[PDB]
Amino acid sequence: GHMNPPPPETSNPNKPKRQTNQLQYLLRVVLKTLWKHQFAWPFQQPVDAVKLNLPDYYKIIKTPMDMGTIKKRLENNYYWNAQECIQDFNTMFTNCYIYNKPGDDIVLMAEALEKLFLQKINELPTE
Ligand SMILES: Cc1cc(S(=O)(=O)Nc2ccc3c(c2)CN(C)C(=O)N3)ccc1F
Repeated sequence: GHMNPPPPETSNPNKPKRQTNQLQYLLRVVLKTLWKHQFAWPFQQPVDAVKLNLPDYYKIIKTPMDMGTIKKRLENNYYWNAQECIQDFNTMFTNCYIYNKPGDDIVLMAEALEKLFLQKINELPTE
């Protein structure tokens, strides 16, 4: 039958990780600002291709990422540096633009969240 893939890991004892003021800002300011946006909801958890009737999603998107995963990674101090976390946000946005049709509602939502994201990481503290 239909199935979702296992979600991205939010812990890995053998991964190198650190706490930095930039990673604290990425949770406290960036993630928590985007999370409260009226367009956040499709991005707050891994895509449930079964319940959302998107059977092609994991045929097209092979590096899934979502803000639920990013939130848990930040809370778990999973990252080595801010760049690793920013890369996860960028993967999430890129996947949306690859999978969905330009001008569709999901793309308008991603565009609005990405506009905010780009503003917020411009005020990333110097480490
Ligand atoms: C805004 C919106 C959402 C949904 S849905 O949430 O019910 N299904 C859904 C439909 C498409 C997507 C996603 C969810 C999530 N996602 C990250 C993505 O890239 N595409 C369907 C139509 C639609 F216009």
